[PDB]
This record gives sequence, C-alpha cells and structure tokens, in this order.
Amino acid sequence: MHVVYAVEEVPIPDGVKVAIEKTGPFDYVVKVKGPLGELVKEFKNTPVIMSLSDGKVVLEVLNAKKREYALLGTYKGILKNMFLGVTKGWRYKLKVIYTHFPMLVKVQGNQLTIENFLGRKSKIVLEIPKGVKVEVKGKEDIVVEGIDRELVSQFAAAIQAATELRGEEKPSPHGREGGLGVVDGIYVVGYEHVK
RNA sequence: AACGGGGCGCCGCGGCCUCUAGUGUACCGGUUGUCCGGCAGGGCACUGCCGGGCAGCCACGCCGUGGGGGAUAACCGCUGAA
Ligand SMILES: [Mg+2]
Ligand SMILES: [Mg+2]
Ligand SMILES: [Mg+2]
Ligand SMILES: [Mg+2]
Repeated sequence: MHVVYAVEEVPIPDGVKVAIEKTGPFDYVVKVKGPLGELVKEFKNTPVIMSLSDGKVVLEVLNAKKREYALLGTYKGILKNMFLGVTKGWRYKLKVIYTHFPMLVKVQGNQLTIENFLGRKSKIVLEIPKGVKVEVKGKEDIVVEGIDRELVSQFAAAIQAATELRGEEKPSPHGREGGLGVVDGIYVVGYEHVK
C-alpha cells in the first residue's frame, strides 16, 4: 500500500546526545554519546528522513510504498538499541556444553580460545573486536559486554558457530535409537543490560 | 572415527646431465675368409663380426613444482521492521 506521510519519533534519554549528520544526498551518520561510551551508526541511501526535534529524533517518509514505509519502524528499533547501549550496555551470556571432553575456554589478550572441543588437537581462535569485552566465568559460562548491540550480538554468534561443525565433520544430533546425540558446544542463552 | 601435527608417494608440468642406464659407424682392442710375397700395416665382407667406450644426446636417472587475499554460489547467522 502507498503512503503519503508517515512519522516515527524516538525519545532520547537523559545524558544521551545525538548528532544526526548528512553525508550525501540520502546518506546519514548518527553519533550517540552516553555515560558508557560513544556509538556511531551509518544509514546509507535511505528514503527515511532523520531530524532532531527538541530532545527527539524524528523519522518521516514521503511518497512511500510498503518497502520504504517499514524502514521507519526498523530505524526506531536501531536508534533505541544505540540509546540503551550507551546508557545500560549489553551483556550476552553463553553456556558451554560438553559430553566427554571438557572445553577449556580462556581469554588471552584480545584472542578467545577453546581447547579439547570433542577432543580435537586443533584450537579455535577468535579475534575479539574493539569495544567488546569477553570474560570466562566458571568453566561453563561466557559473557560478552559492550555498548553496540550489533557488535556484541555478532561476536556472540561467532562463538556459537565456532563449535558447530559442517560437512562430514558434523556429528549426529540424535544418538542410537532416538536418544540425544553428541551435542557439545557453546550456545547463546540470552542477553541483558550491563546496568 | 574426526580436527590438528609429522613423513612420503603416484599422475601432470617445467628444467638438468653429477650419478646409473641406453647410444655413441669419434676412438681402442679381439677375431673370421680372402687379396696386398710373409711379419707389420691395410682393402673388402655396406662398422665383416664381437667387446669396451669420451664428449654430446637422452630416461629407465636427478631437480623444482605454494599458500594467501577479495567478491561470491548453495546456504548458515546477527540486528530488524513491515
Ligand atoms: Mg658398440
Ligand atoms: Mg698380419
Ligand atoms: Mg679390392
Ligand atoms: Mg666397410
């Protein structure tokens, strides 16, 4: 369905400064400064109009179809996430699961390593991005903290995908006669705010 | 069973001749029948035949022959509205 005018307003929280800048004919750059840090996002080639109105960020479209109109609600979700990112932070929690070979997980500098995954002599090594803090709690839990939800969630997804083999290395999920198979790995259990 | 680690091949490609092998009517030796009077030396038997064999060529011999980056496919995920 066609749309003539649509509008979405996002409420800026206390202590959070937003700078919406135009870097092209339809290109934006949004910098969000908070107590927890500074977030910078790009919105390139967008029909959505971004503007600041007295403590609010204004999103509007004009002559918009369904494809363009749904980008108002998407950008409200993104902008809210960046506000919470610099006011409360994000914490993604992972649980380590194994059956016979315990998975020695350690954080060495900016590298994350996992040992003995299924007894493999090989090592899993993941570079930790800047602005992402990785900690190993106990032997069984991992927490990723940061102010960017996309960057924290992306790294937490790459840890889980590390312990998921593909091709002919993939073990059977179910055991003999329908039982639980060899399911060992690191799984994202959920997310939370640092504060 | 697997990942990861170490070692080597086969097929192909590109070179090389130190070794080994082949050839080597350059060369050296042995020997048959006959002719040059005999010895010596030699012609011919289409290198007469047999053995060895430098160089050159050559393989049946030796040498080299890799990992990475990007955008991607099938697809797997993050965030994420309509
Ligand atoms: Mg000969
Ligand atoms: Mg004589
Ligand atoms: Mg004569
Ligand atoms: Mg002759």
